[PDB]
Amino acid sequence: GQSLRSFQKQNEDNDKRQQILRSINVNVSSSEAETKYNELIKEAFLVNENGEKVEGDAFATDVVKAATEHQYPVFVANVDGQPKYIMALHGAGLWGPLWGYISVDSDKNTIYGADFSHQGETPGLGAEISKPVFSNEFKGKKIFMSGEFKSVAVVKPGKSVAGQDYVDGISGGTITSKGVDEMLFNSLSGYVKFLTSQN
Repeated sequence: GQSLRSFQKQNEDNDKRQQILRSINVNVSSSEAETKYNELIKEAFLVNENGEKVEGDAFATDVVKAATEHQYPVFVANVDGQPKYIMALHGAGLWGPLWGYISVDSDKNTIYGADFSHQGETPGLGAEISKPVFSNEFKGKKIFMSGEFKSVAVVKPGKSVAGQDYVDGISGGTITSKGVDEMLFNSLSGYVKFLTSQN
């Protein structure tokens, strides 16, 4: 029959599929994730720091492993005939690693959706990054300001930054919130040449 490790892997893969799907505003259960993913995600490739496609299975490759080797996975969804570009995030929180996915519209700038995950952040505090009240704020924000890469800031609740898009962080979760801000900037930096590639 199916091996134990195959079943464990399928569960892990479906969890990853769910995360990627949530970044394009699709919320399905584990048992629905493979079909739903295949209905939407039509290209999946690694890019290097120069925005060039490089060999490797984008879905199978560990994001931290890819980033240390200066490789970055791009998943391209076909939503109503138009591409959404989904990028992988990795970083650090208060008590352990953070990761996530963020998608942009066909302009390679405007955020379409986002999903954030963590290993051991605290319920009600840093763990709140995994909730829609946090991630929904990224929708419509831009990574580039008139051509200049800035990423999206995470500010103390109720505050603002002039000249850069921003969202509120988590009350009582400032180190985790900062970790998300840094994760976005550092992770998206790898994708900049792909995002700015232009005919």
